Amino acid sequence: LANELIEFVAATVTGIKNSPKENEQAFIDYLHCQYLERFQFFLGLFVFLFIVTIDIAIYDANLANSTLLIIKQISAIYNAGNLASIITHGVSSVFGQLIKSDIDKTRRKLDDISKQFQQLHTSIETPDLLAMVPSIIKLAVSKGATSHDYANYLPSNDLESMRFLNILQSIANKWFLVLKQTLFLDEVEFWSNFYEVLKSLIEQTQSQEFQVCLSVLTNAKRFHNLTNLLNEGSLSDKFKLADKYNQFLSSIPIDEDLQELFPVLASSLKKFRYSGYPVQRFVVLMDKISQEVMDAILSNLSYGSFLGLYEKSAGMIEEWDDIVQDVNLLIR
Amino acid sequence: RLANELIEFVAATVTGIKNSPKENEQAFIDYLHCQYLERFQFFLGLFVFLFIVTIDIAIYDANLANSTLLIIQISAIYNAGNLASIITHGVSSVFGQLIKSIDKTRRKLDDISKQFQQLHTSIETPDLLAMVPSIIKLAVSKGATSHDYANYLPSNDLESMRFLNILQSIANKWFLVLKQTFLDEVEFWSNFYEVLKSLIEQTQSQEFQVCLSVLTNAKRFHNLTNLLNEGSLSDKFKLADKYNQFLSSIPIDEDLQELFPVLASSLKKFRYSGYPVQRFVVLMDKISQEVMDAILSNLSYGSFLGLYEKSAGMIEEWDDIVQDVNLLIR
Repeated sequence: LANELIEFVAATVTGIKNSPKENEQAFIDYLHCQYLERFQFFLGLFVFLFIVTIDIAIYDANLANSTLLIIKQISAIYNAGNLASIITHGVSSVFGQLIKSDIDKTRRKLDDISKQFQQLHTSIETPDLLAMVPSIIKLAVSKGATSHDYANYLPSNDLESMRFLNILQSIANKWFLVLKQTLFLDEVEFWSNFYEVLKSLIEQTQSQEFQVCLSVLTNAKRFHNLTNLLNEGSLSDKFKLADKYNQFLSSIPIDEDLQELFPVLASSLKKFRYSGYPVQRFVVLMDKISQEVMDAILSNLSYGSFLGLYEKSAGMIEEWDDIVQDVNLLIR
Repeated sequence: RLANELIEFVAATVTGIKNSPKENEQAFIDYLHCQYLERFQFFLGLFVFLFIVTIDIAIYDANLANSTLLIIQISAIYNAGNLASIITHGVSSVFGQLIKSIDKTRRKLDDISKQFQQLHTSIETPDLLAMVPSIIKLAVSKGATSHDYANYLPSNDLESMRFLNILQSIANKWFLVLKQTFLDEVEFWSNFYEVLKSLIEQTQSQEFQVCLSVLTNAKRFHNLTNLLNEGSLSDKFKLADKYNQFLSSIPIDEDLQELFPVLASSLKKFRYSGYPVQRFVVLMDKISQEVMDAILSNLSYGSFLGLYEKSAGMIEEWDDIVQDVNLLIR
């Protein structure tokens, strides 16, 4: 099968099937599958994109500049999240199918699929933190006195190959820039992780890394301005300040109508809180919060006296809707 | 709305032709289905729609006895094991995407493989157990033996009427479906054996042998002799479990001697009076590939050349074992 797939990939690169004018880009996809069937005839899991991609490099460029066709017993994307959701949909369909005809192990498997969905949801929150350890001589220097302090080699620099110094410096600068660029409750946790990474970033800022060594080299002729690294430090300070800004959160609380009112007052205080740069993102968060609060109304919702209590709950819900109106007024 | 559109699409498909029939292959028919979707889109101008047409937001049973579902922005898939395998392949592709560029993400990838594993167990282990007339019968079973005896159950017979009828009907329905229903295969056969033992428990005085006797006691014809024939069939099923119970006694991994022992065990398995008529052959084929894999696991300089020669002698022995397979196949 591997060899056939390779032959098919070769044919796709060399000889894309000449295409009947069917419009119907889904139709074109199926046509692609037909071309693959032709590849099978010629021989007698691989993937594509939409003027089109063939695959089992430039993918980022393609994302920068749409329907993906995965086979093998088929697929159609129309990027994990989609895959996870599709898997979940398939599982849901299987669960619906079970009603007729199927045991406790199968229920265990169904529970496991929901667990997998839950795990996939956690995955959407994404943090990686990078600890930068450049050089063996740098490590020896770290074991020795601080680089602000003389290195205490009687000659502290070797002229022949700083090229490595530059290479280690440029890469670090690039990685830090990318980290800077990259920078719900999950979102807050992720922002916290970002803060911790910045703190790692602040540890990176420090000398032992021999960022001071780098500064001393910057005293050294090559790439001295180092403004983009230095401007990058300023930007990292700004990011830490934003994490300080992101870090503040009014509590949203698991389950008291008075308590709900207190929560609303706290939310109003949060709406009041000092400005930090909000893109629509703050509005989207505001919207998600309102939806969650309705969810809280649902949690609260979760006999004539009972009917009266329900009516009282409805009056509260009206007040909550009014408070949401407050949210809209603040949003203005 | 979306559901209404899906329903309309299904209605048109039920009365909508795939208009032109040229160069018909399954993928082509799926293309035509995509075109039909085009028609649905034109007509409109998460859900799932199997296609036949049905939705989710007897024909299938006939199909199970004797093709594609397009989710809803479509995820057009084309069978729990198959689904799980597809999911596993998707998970592997997602992990493969990773090279793009943490430990949490690896945890998530491990979790997907765990899900594939769980899904495989789900494919392996479906099994369905028991029925109980308990409100009046269970108390009677507690009070008196499965014999008329004291007969410590209401002397009046209402002829069930419906109760007896329902009891018999439920017993008949249960009988019909359960009976009809690699290592995984062995585990499944074991589950089948246990289900047959459940059937034997169903057979007993603890079971409504007494209910059956009562049905007999009055005009009893809701459980046919098929019921008695069903007991014969259950004996046959126990015999099959005896058959389905079968020990390969063959193990994946001195090594050469172990392989010789495995070949001897395979020869012992080849000794056979019962086996799946084509399933045993498929298992034989799967085993031969797994044995090559085991050879790879064993495997995957003059001493090295000697080891290669020893491997070649083994390969000859494996070819001989394959020849022995052919004789048994005759």
